[PDB]
Formats: sequence, structure tokens, C-alpha cells
Amino acid sequence: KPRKARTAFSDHQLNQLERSFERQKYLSVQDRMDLAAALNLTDTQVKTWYQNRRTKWKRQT
DNA sequence: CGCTAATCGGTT
DNA sequence: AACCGATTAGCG
Repeated sequence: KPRKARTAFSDHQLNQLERSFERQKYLSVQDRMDLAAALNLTDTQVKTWYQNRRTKWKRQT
């Protein structure tokens, strides 16, 4: 069952994703597309990163 | 083993 | 179409 390679986010990308999450728990389609483009990530990579980050936030609360 | 990226099926 | 919760799985 082929899967995608695990993305290794740069420190710059993780820093900017965490910054975005501190500002907004969810992104609009537009804001997700803008952040993806700004970080040279796919829309899916940013969507999944935000989904998993909300899961972690739920657990740590 | 812990952290977390990616995948699956169900919910809305 | 995006999310959620459960799950699978890569790597330090």
C-alpha cells in the first residue's frame, strides 16, 4: 500500500505554522492557500499540519 | 518510545 | 470539502 514520504518541515516552516496556529485555530480556504504558497508547502501539507496540531492542542488541554 | 506526518472512514 | 477520531508509520 504505497504512501507519501513523511515531509520533514524546515525550522522556518514549523516556526511559521506554529505562529499561524497561535493566531488562528482554523484557516479559511484562502488563508490556507496563502500560507501554503508563502512556505512552499502543498495545501494538503498545511491542512494536515493544522489538523494534527488541533489534535495535539486538544490532548495537551 | 515520543513526536508527529499521513491515511482511513464517518460526520457535518 | 473540511473536519474529527482512530490509526498507521517514519525518524531522532
